Amino acid sequence: APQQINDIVHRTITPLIEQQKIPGMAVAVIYQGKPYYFTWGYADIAKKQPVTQQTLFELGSVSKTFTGVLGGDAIARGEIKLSDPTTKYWPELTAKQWNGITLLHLATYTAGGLPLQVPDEVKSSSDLLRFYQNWQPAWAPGTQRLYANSSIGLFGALAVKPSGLSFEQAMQTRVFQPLKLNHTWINVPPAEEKNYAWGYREGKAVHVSPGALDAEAYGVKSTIEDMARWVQSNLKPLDINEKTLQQGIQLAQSRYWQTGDMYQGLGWEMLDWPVNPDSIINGSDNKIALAARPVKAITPPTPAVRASWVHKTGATGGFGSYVAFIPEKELGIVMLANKNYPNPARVDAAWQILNALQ
Ligand SMILES: *[B]([O])([O])C1=[C]C([N+](=O)[O-])=[C][C]=[C]1
Repeated sequence: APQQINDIVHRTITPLIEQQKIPGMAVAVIYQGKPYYFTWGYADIAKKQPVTQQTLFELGSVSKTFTGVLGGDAIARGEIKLSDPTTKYWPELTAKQWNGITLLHLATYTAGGLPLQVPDEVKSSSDLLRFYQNWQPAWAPGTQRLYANSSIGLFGALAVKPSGLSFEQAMQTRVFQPLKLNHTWINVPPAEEKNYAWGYREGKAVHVSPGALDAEAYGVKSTIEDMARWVQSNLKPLDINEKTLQQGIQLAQSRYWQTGDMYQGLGWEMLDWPVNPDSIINGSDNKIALAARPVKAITPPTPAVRASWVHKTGATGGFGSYVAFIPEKELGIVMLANKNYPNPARVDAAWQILNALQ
């Protein structure tokens, strides 16, 4: 890697790993379309296994960007419409409160207060239906944004219904394979287990626990190499061969709502570039990223804007991830760690590196 990139990276990530006590980390910088990889520490502290370009990390909510694009591809295929009522895909949703709640509200967290987490008690499809049927909205649809797994999770489950394929099946065949993400999984197979890094929470080795709508909201596991291709694909969608996937990517980066100087896409979140580091950095803290915030609809949605800072944070009990890219500069970064450390720290490091490369 050019000495320039190599220096900016090590000068920034080294103290980060030290301050945050991160056991292992993988970083990919996409500069002028080409990726450069950096690895540090352990994937397994006990067995002294190093982090490599083949190590699998839990992406946590970065998975939502995959769900948004899969949803965007289904729209391009004409299988679903974001303007459709949710009941069109789940007729059993009889509760009257589901009246004017569209797939758009679900995908963008603007349904009216759906909870951040689906209760652990919800284990069956019947449990899920009861949960949603009994849910009492706090606000009218399209008025407030409340980051929620139960919102985008449902959007993912419903978006694949017409296709007759399971969520994992549709993700693999419509997104993973066409993009050559051959080491990206929802369920890591035995053959890949040895590359599955351990997450660390308070010194204990952990992996994400099974849960309702986990695949759809936070279940993807991937390597730094596949994540770099993921970013390349989102930077230059017009270079993707699949027509509907190319369109789906563009739809996920469109701006449907605005809150502060942040815009909500499908999974992805955007800000105008150049961007005030404080705007992102401070907005990341899980005290502002999860809170209730009024939204302004952008009617009609603005098509993917090249001059944007597109990103998404993700975390599970033992992993912390972050992705950010600027289409206009063909610049991007991916940071995967097996320790869930503060979001502001992630955004700060990402900004420093990316700002330095223009
Ligand atoms: B995402 O990482 O913000 C996220 C993830 C989970 N999870 O359990 O993995 C819950 C809420 C948000």
